Amino acid sequence: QEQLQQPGTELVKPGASVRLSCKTSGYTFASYTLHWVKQTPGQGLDWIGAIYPGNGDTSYNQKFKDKATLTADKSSSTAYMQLSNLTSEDSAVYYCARLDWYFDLWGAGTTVTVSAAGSDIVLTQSPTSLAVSLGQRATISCKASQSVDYDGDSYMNWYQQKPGQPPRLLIYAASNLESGIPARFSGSGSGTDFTLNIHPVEEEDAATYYCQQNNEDPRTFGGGTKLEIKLE
Ligand SMILES: [Cl-]
Ligand SMILES: [Cl-]
Ligand SMILES: [Cl-]
Ligand SMILES: [Cl-]
Ligand code: NA
Ligand code: NA
Repeated sequence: QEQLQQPGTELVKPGASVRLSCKTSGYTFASYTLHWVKQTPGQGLDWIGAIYPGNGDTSYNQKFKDKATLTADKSSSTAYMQLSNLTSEDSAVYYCARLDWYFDLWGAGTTVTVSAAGSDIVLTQSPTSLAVSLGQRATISCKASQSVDYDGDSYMNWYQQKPGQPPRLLIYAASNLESGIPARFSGSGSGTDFTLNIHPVEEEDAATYYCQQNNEDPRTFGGGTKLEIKLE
């Protein structure tokens, strides 16, 4: 099976560098772009950059151009990201992933803990947390600052991250269920306004939900909505 394997944690000092690894297996490493993504509680997910392992070509989010360096080692099928000049602002989980919906695949993420005791499209999710009782409906809005449509298709996806699990694709192009996603999920919307619906909610559905656009570079994500079960 296709896997992207990342170390669990790195505990590091301010001002150091750290090298994160993403060991791939189960597919031809050289032939598919890999992306790196930063997650924090308050900013949700942030696209760092991408590398094509076949030739080593990279693209970076302007905001991470000085912070991140992406490389690839074809001999070990491993991609690497170095974070330089670490500060408290770099404490976060970092994932490697294939982000195009049709190739969706995520690593489990490396927690980097920086420890010293002493015109982009914006996506807004609403609500940012909610508790719903078993059997009831959850409805989550994602609104974009500009249109994410092209040729009648919406370049927006929803991701789910269940507790302790990697993120996964839930719905692609606004309204299509990814393979293996249960029918209780549905997605609607176009243009700037999108909605995820889940009904009837089950215990397995407790997770954080993120929307994402990939109409324009850089790809951007909403800040996340955490859904819990409201215990009766
Ligand atoms: Cl670049
Ligand atoms: Cl809200
Ligand atoms: Cl179902
Ligand atoms: Cl948000
Ligand atoms: Na390989
Ligand atoms: Na609102």
